[PDB]
Amino acid sequence: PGSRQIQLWHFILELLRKEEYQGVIAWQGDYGEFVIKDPDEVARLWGVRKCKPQMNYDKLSRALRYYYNKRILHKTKGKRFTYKFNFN
DNA sequence: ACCGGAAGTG
DNA sequence: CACTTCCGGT
Repeated sequence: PGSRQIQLWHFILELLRKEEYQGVIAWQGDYGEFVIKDPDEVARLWGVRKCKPQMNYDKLSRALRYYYNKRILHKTKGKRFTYKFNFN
């Protein structure tokens, strides 16, 4: 059709614009910054969505680190599980 | 917890 | 490609 596979940063935003996932992941601090409150839950869902049952935060976080070079994401240093989108 | 290299997947 | 898997560092 024109369908690519579901990107992880698509999937993070999908969750982050839904109040029914605030317990798991939410916006915090500055503009574009977010926090994972339940790292193991996020990964489980990202495993469910990609039919990859052995997914976990170690593997998911690697995925996120590959976004640093690509200028989609980066880390907020000091704050745990706190990344921030590159909207500039 | 967080990093990044390296090989593997489809 | 866009991750997944694995794992040796700080």
